[PDB]
Amino acid sequence: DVQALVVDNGSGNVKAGVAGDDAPRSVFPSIVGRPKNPGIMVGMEEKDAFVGDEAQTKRGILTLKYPIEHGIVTNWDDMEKIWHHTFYNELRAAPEEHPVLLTEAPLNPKGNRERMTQIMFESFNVPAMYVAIQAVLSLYSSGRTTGIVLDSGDGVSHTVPIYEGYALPHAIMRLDLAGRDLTEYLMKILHERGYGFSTSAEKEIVRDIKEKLCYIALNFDEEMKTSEQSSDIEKSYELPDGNIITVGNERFRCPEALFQPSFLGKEAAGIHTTTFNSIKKCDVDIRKDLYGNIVLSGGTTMYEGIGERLTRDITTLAPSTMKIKVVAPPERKYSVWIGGSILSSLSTFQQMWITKEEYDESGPSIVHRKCF
Amino acid sequence: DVQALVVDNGSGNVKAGVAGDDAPRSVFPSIVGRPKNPGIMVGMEEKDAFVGDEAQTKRGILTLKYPIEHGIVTNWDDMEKIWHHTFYNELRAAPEEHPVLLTEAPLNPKGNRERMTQIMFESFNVPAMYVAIQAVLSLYSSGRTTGIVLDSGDGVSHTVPIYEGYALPHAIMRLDLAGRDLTEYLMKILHERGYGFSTSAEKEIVRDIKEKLCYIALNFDEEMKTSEQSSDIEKSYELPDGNIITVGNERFRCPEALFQPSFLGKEAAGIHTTTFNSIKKCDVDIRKDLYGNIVLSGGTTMYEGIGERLTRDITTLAPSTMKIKVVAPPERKYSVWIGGSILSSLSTFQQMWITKEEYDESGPSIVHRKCF
Amino acid sequence: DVQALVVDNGSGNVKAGVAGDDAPRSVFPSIVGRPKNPGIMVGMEEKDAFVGDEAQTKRGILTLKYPIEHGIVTNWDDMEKIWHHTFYNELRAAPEEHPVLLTEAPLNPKGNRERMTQIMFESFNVPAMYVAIQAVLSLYSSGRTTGIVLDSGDGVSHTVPIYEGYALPHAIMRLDLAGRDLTEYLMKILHERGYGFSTSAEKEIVRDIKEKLCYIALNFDEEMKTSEQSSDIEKSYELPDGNIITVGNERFRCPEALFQPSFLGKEAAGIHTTTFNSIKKCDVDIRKDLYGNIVLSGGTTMYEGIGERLTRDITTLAPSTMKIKVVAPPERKYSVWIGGSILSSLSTFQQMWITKEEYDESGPSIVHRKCF
Amino acid sequence: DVQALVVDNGSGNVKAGVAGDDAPRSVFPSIVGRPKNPGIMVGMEEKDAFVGDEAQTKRGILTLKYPIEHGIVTNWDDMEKIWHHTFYNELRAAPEEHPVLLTEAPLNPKGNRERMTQIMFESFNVPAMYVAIQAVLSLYSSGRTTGIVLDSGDGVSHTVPIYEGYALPHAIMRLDLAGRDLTEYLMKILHERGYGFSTSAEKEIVRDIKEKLCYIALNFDEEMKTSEQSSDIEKSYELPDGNIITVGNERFRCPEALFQPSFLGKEAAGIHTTTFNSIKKCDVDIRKDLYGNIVLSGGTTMYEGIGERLTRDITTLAPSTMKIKVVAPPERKYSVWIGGSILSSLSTFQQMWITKEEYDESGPSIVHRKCF
Amino acid sequence: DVQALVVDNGSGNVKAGVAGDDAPRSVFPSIVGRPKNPGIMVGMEEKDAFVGDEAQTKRGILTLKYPIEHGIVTNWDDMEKIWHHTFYNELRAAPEEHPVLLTEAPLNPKGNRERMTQIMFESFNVPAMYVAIQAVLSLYSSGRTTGIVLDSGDGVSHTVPIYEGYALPHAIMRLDLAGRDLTEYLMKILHERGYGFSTSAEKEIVRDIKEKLCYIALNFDEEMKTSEQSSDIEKSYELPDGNIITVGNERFRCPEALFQPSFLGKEAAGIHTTTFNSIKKCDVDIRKDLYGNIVLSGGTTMYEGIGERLTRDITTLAPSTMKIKVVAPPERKYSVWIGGSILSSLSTFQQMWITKEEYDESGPSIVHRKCF
Ligand SMILES: C/C1=C\[C@H](C)C[C@H](C)OC(=O)C[C@H](c2ccc(O)cc2)NC(=O)[C@@H](Cc2c(Br)[nH]c3ccccc23)N(C)C(=O)[C@H](C)NC(=O)[C@@H](C)C1
Ligand SMILES: Nc1ncnc2c1ncn2[C@@H]1O[C@H](COP(=O)(O)OP(=O)(O)O)[C@@H](O)[C@H]1O
Ligand SMILES: Nc1ncnc2c1ncn2[C@@H]1O[C@H](COP(=O)(O)OP(=O)(O)O)[C@@H](O)[C@H]1O
Ligand SMILES: Nc1ncnc2c1ncn2[C@@H]1O[C@H](COP(=O)(O)OP(=O)(O)O)[C@@H](O)[C@H]1O
Ligand SMILES: Nc1ncnc2c1ncn2[C@@H]1O[C@H](COP(=O)(O)OP(=O)(O)O)[C@@H](O)[C@H]1O
Ligand SMILES: Nc1ncnc2c1ncn2[C@@H]1O[C@H](COP(=O)(O)OP(=O)(O)O)[C@@H](O)[C@H]1O
Ligand SMILES: [Mg+2]
Ligand SMILES: [Mg+2]
Ligand SMILES: [Mg+2]
Ligand SMILES: [Mg+2]
Ligand SMILES: [Mg+2]
Repeated sequence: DVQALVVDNGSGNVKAGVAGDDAPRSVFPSIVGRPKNPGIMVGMEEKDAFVGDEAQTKRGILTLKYPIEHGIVTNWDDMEKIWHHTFYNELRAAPEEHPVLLTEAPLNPKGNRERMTQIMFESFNVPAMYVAIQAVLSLYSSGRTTGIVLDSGDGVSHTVPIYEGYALPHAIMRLDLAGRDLTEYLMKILHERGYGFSTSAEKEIVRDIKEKLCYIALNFDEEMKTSEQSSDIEKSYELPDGNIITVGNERFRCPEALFQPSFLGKEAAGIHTTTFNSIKKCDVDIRKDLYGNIVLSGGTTMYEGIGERLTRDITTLAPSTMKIKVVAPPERKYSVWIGGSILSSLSTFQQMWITKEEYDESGPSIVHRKCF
Repeated sequence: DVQALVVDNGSGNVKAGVAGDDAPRSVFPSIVGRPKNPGIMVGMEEKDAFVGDEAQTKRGILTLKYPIEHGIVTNWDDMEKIWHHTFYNELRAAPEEHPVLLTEAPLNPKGNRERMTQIMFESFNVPAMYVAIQAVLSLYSSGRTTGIVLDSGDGVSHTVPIYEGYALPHAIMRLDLAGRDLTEYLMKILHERGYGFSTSAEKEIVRDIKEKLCYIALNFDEEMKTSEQSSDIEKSYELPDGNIITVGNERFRCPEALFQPSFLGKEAAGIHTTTFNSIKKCDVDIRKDLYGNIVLSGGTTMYEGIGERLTRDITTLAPSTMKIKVVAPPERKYSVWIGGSILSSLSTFQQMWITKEEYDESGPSIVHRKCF
Repeated sequence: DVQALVVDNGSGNVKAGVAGDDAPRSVFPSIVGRPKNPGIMVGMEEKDAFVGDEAQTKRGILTLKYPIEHGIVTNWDDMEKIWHHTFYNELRAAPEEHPVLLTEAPLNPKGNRERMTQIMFESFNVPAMYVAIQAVLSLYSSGRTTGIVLDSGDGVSHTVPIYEGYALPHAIMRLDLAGRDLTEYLMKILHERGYGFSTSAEKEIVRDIKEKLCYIALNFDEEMKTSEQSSDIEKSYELPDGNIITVGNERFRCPEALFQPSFLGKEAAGIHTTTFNSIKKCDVDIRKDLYGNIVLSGGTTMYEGIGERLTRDITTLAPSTMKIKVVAPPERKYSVWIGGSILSSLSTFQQMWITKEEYDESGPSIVHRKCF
Repeated sequence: DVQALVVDNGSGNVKAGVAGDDAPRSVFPSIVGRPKNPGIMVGMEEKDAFVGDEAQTKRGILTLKYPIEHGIVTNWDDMEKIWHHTFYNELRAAPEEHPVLLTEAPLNPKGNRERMTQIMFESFNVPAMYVAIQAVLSLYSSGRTTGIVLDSGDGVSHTVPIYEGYALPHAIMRLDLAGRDLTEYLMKILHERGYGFSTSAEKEIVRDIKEKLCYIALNFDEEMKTSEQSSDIEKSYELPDGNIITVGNERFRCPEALFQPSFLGKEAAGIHTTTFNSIKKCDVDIRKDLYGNIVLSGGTTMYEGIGERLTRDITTLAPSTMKIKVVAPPERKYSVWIGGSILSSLSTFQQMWITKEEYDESGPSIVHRKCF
Repeated sequence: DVQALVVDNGSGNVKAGVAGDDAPRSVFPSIVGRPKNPGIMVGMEEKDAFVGDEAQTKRGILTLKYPIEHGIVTNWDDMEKIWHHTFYNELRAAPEEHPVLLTEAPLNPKGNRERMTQIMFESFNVPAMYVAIQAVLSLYSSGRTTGIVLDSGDGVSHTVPIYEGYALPHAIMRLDLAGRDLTEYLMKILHERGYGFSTSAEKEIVRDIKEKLCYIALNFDEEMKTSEQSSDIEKSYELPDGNIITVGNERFRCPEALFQPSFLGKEAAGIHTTTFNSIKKCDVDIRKDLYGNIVLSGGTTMYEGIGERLTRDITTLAPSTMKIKVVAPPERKYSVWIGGSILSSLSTFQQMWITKEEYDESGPSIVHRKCF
């Protein structure tokens, strides 16, 4: 039949493509930029707002804003611009002719889903629609039916355990601590070396510093003493204007906040304790199979050395006779989109779409009893 | 001739096979499981209910229920599922071509037999049928014609005396105290060490703890005083998730309730007093031969040290010049099935089958005239 | 003789006072708080831990922890702080010159009693001591000698039937589901309207929302269909910082989990089914008098409309000719303490105390011989 | 006793004195002037550099430079001259006999504070030393233990919330926009009337014009229309050589950049939004007491009409039931020095000084361990 | 439609022409001359004032005055004479039939623009008018949309950065040091060789000496030693009356005041430091494109060797990995006029003219609304 469009709306990036492929076609940041200075050259291309990668190339004269925060849309006018840009400029496919599969985080407010369905049916005029959960799609991509998925992107961290294809909804955990908080913490602790970043366009520089120079230590208190002894911890970075900076402790002190959220001033547990508590809220007869298939998903799980640290911590938390195995596949930054592409092409799935007739009959509230 | 199918329906397990063998082919628990969570992975096998060993393998997501309680069927819709599973999946033999031999406990209501015969003739379309008493089949298996059989399984304890092939029906006794009450009592007294079991799937763990660590003391008070002296009474057990527990007095305090039913809050005599009272309701000229052949059968008689305790107690109750002998054969957990297999293959038994013609002529009430 | 001190140690609150009064003098929460930030103003009070009502007043800079969970002490060092605070700051009475009466839930582990007795004799140097069951003190307060008490506080729900002063210990039931689970369930389902509570200090706000806006419906399904029709179900609440929230279905969906524990993901029966099963494990001659004196006790029974719902459900379960009567007295939140005050002042009770001489002679194990 | 010396080093002025007084003795500008012309009269007193008030009296033949910019020292050789002038010419007290208390802004680089400690111990040979935060001293002076202090001087604007004596370090915010930027902006917008200021001495003249004629409007957009109607907005000013200038809109357009930083071309939020965002990063249970005590401190908060404007803006941002109270006391240009004088005289403080022995033992890095 | 008249009013010269050409038609000095002696020959022409090139031919009997100084008009009666001469004698085109495009320096007083618009609408009766910035027209002429323009003529030096067609107004810098100051400095230092010029007509001779014999050194301190070693530096010049003078160091000491304004007794930075500071006030993401398109404009940039010196100095100031490229076009003395001619002929520009109707409606203050 006709192929579907798979759109993964994250807090940081937008992953989009066509169902049946092995990778998404379009990946661009979810930002909307507006000029802060006046234009004076007659004959230029005057535009009110810039979207996506165009806002990244000319961020020097723009103010940057994210419409999504912690998985929740906070500005629907900019979200609609981003979706228009995705449909007509990046994929170049009419949404009136394809069914659209969307994603969302668990334990979200219901108005988010309802507004999403309403916009998709009344603004873009799609034939069919569906909203899935991101970690479930990650497990679809993994190829298994039993495991606990740890998903961490830019806004939300969450764990979802599943056994033999059955959901354990009372065991779902959610943590509002992700890559954006780590970028802000790094920007804050860079002030100790004498480096100041304040604006929106310098936050994009700090994020690249983080993605290029940060790693996870196997034991924090020992690295805090081994690095203080020599200078082989220090690395250099060249700014867009030719200046050079050097970073030391900040390379591993920044992602340590995933395991000790009190560096940020948050009364919350790390990701290892959250995964352990999510496993312990399941029945005693299924914990043995969850300990062996801990699955990593998202961009924030791509630090160097995260699997060994997680294995060591959960091994310390768990009994001595269990076998803990964390699986960190390559290309796990796109596993949600890959799982959604796999799901939307099954022959048994073609009866779960929300169609235009059911929407005209019942309104936007049907998403609560058809998509879960 | 055409061989028969022998089906021993217990409260706890099903024993099935073909007449002429020395052991039953299929032994599985008599449970029906139903999922309590929603299934979310598209492409899975969506079953409504699980039966037998499959319900035991995935009990972590299921609610377990027994259709038989105290030898009486309390849910016929699930009993029909269990019988279908027994005929078509375990034995893989058409019941339309073999006569079926069923079992039952003595002193049961008549509606049980009538519903059983009606289902066997109208749902499975058997050619012939028969319902026997379990303790009599146990003596068929023993190879003797004189003795008193003490049968104890999961729901019912009963004694039946027989003298040279003749029934003594006024001396049959029945006790509603068996392995399931002992499992519940162990689960109740485990709270003293700080262990809490509540669900249907944890009861199956408590039952295995009981079958692996419990034993019968020769003298209860001296054992209670001796165990308090040292720690050589304590054993260890590993839970399905790697945790370790330790049990002490509970090892012999749990099956002591077979002899002192007041631990459970019941006004009833132990099994030794019941066997004695059953012997004493016989004629004075027969008691000498019953004292010398006391036969044990069933799963609840498999405790270590039960024969010596029973011999000691009955010797104390009986006159000094009688010779008490308890016989506990190995494989006494299948002696009912073995005796039924023996009975269904005798050449003189082939005229006692209830035929389809007699059923169509008189209805399901013929079970009271052709069986006893 | 000298008066006694009555201390009711619950999971949520401490009730303390002197024997002979009609109400306890000190009621404060059972919490220990520790600062999570550094103190910088020189000249301030440097306290390491805050107990009781002082931890509630400054919960903004503290992490709150409960030392008791499900009626079982999990941190004895904090329990010792709470008892010190109770004896020296609230009542201001020397425990060296008063006998102390403590309480406990039924079916607890034995170490919980032994450690309590050891602390009371070795740390506070009391002359005498006693440990009683709470649901029995509730009936002492009721003034009767026959009835079944349903006690429900913050940690444990339990029922105890008693007939003319005689215990029926084989019919005691226990359910690990109380007000704290309902607070957590309300906090979980508030996410649907867009409200996020995560820390220990926000849990204390959710608990107050529950105690101010929740009620029990007579029929759940008709209420779910009726509330969806209009907006007269919605109520407003003002947060400590001036924000306003509004709640709908959550008002009666939260306490419905007392009757349908599957909302929480638990395989267990409601309180009505548990009371019925507790009455049915008694003798047929005593059930008629238990159906007529169902007594309510505890904080979780203070919901508006619980007596009528319980009467309706137990009427549906019981035979048609029985007269079911639920008695819900005012001031039933202090009935355990009132019953203890009554018991400790009887002249016949003055020989049941555990004295210092017996403890020095036999150790902490005497609590299993002199108490029950 | 031996009293301490309290030295408040700002970007604009030096405040110095002796601990125990109610006002600082010496207040002079933090400038170092050098002659730009040759000296020709034989017999004059030749000097290489002029410091403090002498550089202001003869600024006609000098080039003026500030060694401190945005709270960070950019030229240590001139900082040493200023400290020598402060110790030997203004206070006339040997630093070898008194302990010295210094100040600093929050979120500064560490090398700044380390150089301060090193110079104070190796150049001036002090017995003891300490470095505090300015906004905390302002609250010491205010006499409270709860509030948020908005400090604004010549280089840095910062807010620090404090509750019941406890620091909330994750909610500290820093803004690089203060009086010097306002002086430069007024100098830039005076070109519209035809007045041109370029040099350092003319910059001092412009700063004096700003301190004498500028004020804050309650509503900017209405003030821009009311002033365009008449000429009652215009004031006159006499230059050092007898010329007369007149200023209009610039009286309230210049300090409006504190609330709209885009007049300067900065992507940053005003002081009202910064105070609000600093309050909102605290816990919900603490905000009510911070709204009620907002403390102003520094020279840049001395504009007429700042309290009413700040109250109106924060009222607009906050919920309608909160009570916002801004407190702006007289002498708030010296409140940092007064708070430091109070702190350095407490008896409980005499164990927090960094001593010469600890410095010889550990080096300059002990300031990160003993100070915060 | 009708073509426009482009008039570039500099401090030194007037550039005029018609829109659509590649070079201006009329270039004459902006001078007004009045006779200082009596005319005695009867029959001569009795003029009261001479304008333009005629005042240059007979400067021997005239006093010469400039009406414009540092970009500001200081005598409007002579300005009207110069404009009348430009319109009726040089171009010979009626201003009543053509729209007029004027130019101005940035950061000028507003009365200048207002008086220009008033005179153009009330004295010459133009249909439309517009006032542009000179440095922006230079970039219009260069053909780019990104760069920083260094414009230096006779009165003012200024730098304007532009990125992708957007203005950066907070980074505009202005320096009151240009060719006229260099002429006065050369006239002053020529006194060392024995040459004395005092009058206006001799200042016009010193300007020609400067334009014919001055050049910029690559390194000043080394030229001051290399030239001291020989006479190859000496050049000769013939005065209007036949005398011969010779110049040495003055050839490169005179234009060295552009890079060291302290030769003139001025507290200001050179042009290289001013350009660097104007680049550093832009955002870090833009500086890379401004370093590579530094554009020169005006007559004071026509010295031999200025591009290499500017490149060397900016390279020394900038980081080592940036690529600095100064572009010095031939015919850069008319690039402002060429850019204005290009601008006034675009089809999109024909709606930005200030027309007679808007002026009659709003007065001369509309120049602040329609021109930026
Ligand atoms: C990091 C960057 C450039 C850098 C200048 C690149 C170079 C290579 O680093 C230095 O030169 C280190 C030096 C420094 C100064 C003192 C010291 O003991 C150690 C280092 N730091 C400085 O000059 C500080 C002073 C400062 C201002 Br004002 N407010 C701040 C707020 C917090 C912290 C410090 C400050 N400074 C000018 C900045 O941060 C500026 C605003 N930052 C940028 O433009 C960003 C976009 C790129
Ligand atoms: N190599 C890397 N190492 C560490 N973090 C990374 C890396 N690459 C991306 N990230 C972080 O991952 C986040 C984006 O992950 P993604 O899963 O695409 O976000 P979302 O799905 O929420 O849009 C960014 O905040 C970025 O900082
Ligand atoms: N080794 C053992 N020791 C003690 N009890 C056992 C043992 N094996 C099984 N049982 C008990 O015997 C019961 C099953 O006995 P069985 O004869 O199968 O009963 P039924 O015929 O009613 O199914 C179970 O309740 C189990 O607890
Ligand atoms: N008015 C009320 N309505 C409903 N629940 C209440 C009310 N008051 C208190 N509760 C609940 O009762 C619990 C405390 O009950 P209580 O029996 O005093 O505690 P404890 O378990 O310590 O004895 C708390 O969890 C609280 O949520
Ligand atoms: N009356 C006033 N009104 C407005 N601003 C003032 C006034 N007096 C001083 N200022 C400004 O305060 C600044 C110095 O304040 P202060 O806080 O003492 O400086 P520092 O940053 O050195 O502590 C100067 O920039 C000055 O412009
Ligand atoms: N070849 C040259 N070399 C150096 N300076 C020159 C040269 N030609 C003209 N100038 C200087 O340029 C100035 C006039 O330049 P111009 O840009 O036309 O002035 P404006 O635009 O201000 O009218 C005069 O002061 C003159 O000294
Ligand atoms: Mg994602
Ligand atoms: Mg059996
Ligand atoms: Mg209680
Ligand atoms: Mg200050
Ligand atoms: Mg010019």
